[PDB]
Amino acid sequence: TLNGGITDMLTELANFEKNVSQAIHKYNAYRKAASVIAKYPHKIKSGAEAKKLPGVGTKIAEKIDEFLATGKLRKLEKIRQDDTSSSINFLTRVSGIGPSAARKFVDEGIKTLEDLRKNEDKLNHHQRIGLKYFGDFEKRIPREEMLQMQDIVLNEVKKVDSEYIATVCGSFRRGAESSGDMDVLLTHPSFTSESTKQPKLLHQVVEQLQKVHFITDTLSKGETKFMGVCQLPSKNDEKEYPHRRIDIRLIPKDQYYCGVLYFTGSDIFNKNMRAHALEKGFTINEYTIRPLGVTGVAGEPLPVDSEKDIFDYIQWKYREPKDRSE
DNA sequence: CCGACGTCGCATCAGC
DNA sequence: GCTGATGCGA
DNA sequence: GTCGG
Ligand SMILES: Cc1cn([C@H]2C[C@H](O)[C@@H](COP(=O)(O)NP(=O)(O)OP(=O)(O)O)O2)c(=O)[nH]c1=O
Ligand SMILES: [Mn+2]
Ligand SMILES: [Mn+2]
Ligand code: NA
Ligand code: NA
Repeated sequence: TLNGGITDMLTELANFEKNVSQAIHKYNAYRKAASVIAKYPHKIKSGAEAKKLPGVGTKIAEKIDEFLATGKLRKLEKIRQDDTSSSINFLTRVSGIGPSAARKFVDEGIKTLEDLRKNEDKLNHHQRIGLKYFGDFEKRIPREEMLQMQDIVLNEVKKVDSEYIATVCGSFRRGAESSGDMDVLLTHPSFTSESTKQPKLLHQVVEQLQKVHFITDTLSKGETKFMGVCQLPSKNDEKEYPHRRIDIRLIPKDQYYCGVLYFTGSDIFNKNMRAHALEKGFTINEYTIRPLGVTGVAGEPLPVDSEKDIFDYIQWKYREPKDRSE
């Protein structure tokens, strides 16, 4: 938290450009700058010092100078005073509501948490559940709770088929002391890049986790990805645990390492790694790493037998999951 | 200066 | 219904 | 908004 005030300012600017301006690249420009300043191990004394970092240009340098001299940013101060901005920003915090839906609700006058509650018939399913657990969905999850949830998921998955391998990724695998949610990568021998010898592979798992009342709600559900809600059991007389977000991703067994790399994160780490792969002439997704031909068309999947091999191709020294928290 | 900015899964909709 | 775009999300 | 070419 050496430069917490600065990275907060940039994060807020990033949120504004995303939710209000709907300018996704500005949003990522601020996010990158916030990220690169975050891992910077010096208390930044001036915007020019910060400009030396890759991802910090003139406009941000000027804003960091204003922030360091006053403790505030006049651009952010106005944005806060704007009703439309403050309204749209708030609505996007509800899962299922993006910038588009948030702005549309404001046109109708639906702009508060109470407006949403009286207008439930105007929300889709995802948004309704997002409103339902709006309170719970902003609480963090302590690692102690993540360990409990992990115990249940891995065992419930073992109870359906002993060949299911489940791996908790995301910030948990990065060794975070707390997580925003739980992320589960899933592999079964029947599902490979060649064939899907058994249908409902993800469905059976989800079905099981619902049966024991772990999974309580579903935001979206397909053949390879589940997006929903989970909750820890509470002993007698204790206040219930908050409902938590859970993502489950079924990825082909032979493509485990590309999947586990992607799911481990962080989102910005994946961004910078895949952006570096392009400069190196490769393309990385959750499945394979493919070379780029003379044209720029993805070639055939190069062989991968560890997470490190992916780093080897793009000429990166291996970085442990805890060193990827960007 | 200026094109390019990771990559993909699911829900929802317009168009046929 | 299918296909492709869009919205929102991982 | 930033940056490599
Ligand atoms: C949202 C997002 C997800 N991911 C794939 C990798 C992110 O690290 C990851 C897990 O998603 P998450 O739980 O939404 N993000 P996190 O696990 O790094 O942070 P947290 O635990 O929710 O706070 O999933 C991306 O590659 N880019 C993204 O923008
Ligand atoms: Mn997570
Ligand atoms: Mn997640
Ligand atoms: Na810079
Ligand atoms: Na949202």
